[PDB]
Formats: sequence, structure tokens, C-alpha cells
Amino acid sequence: DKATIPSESPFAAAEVADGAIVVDIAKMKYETPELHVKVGDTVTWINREAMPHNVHFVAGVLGEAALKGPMMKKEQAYSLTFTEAGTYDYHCTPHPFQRGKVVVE
Ligand SMILES: [Cu+2]
Repeated sequence: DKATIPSESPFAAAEVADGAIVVDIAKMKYETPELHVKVGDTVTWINREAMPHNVHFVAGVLGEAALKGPMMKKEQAYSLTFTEAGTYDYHCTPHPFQRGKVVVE
């Protein structure tokens, strides 16, 4: 796999780690739809809305399996630690019109 998952379930926005690279989910979009990070960085998405959201990477992107992240309620967060360079497209499972990518270099 090209990322590790610190927590399989969401956690409170207040618990975001030092040095995490935050992507807000606000106004029904990933507010940073193209994020550039380095190997070893942890990206944390934070849902700021009442509607739940996740991040979903199809098979072959983060690794062999799809990664269907857990649904984040309002003011919850979810992280991925990227361990290899690449370009990692994702969408929101219930809202597939909501798309983003993480470029790891
Ligand atoms: Cu969504």
C-alpha cells in the first residue's frame, strides 16, 4: 500500500495531529481539491458540514483494494499517511460529483 491509515474510524477535529495537512470539506466540496504533499505526510480531511462525507479511492490507487473511508459526521476528521510518490484521485462515496486528488512528491 501507498498510504497507511492511522485510524480506521473518524475522530474529532480538535484531535488533528501536529503537522497534519488539513483539507476542509465545506460548501459541499473538498476545499483543496488538488493537494501537493511529500512522502511521510499525513493528510487529514475534516467535515465541516451536517451532511456526512468521506474520501474514496478506487482499487489500484492507494493499493490493491479500494479504500472506502468511513463517513465523517460534522466536525469529524479522517487521516491518511502517504508513504509513496504518486497521484491519488478520490471522490466522496455518497456524492460522487465531489472529487479531489493528493499528489505526493
Ligand atoms: Cu460528500
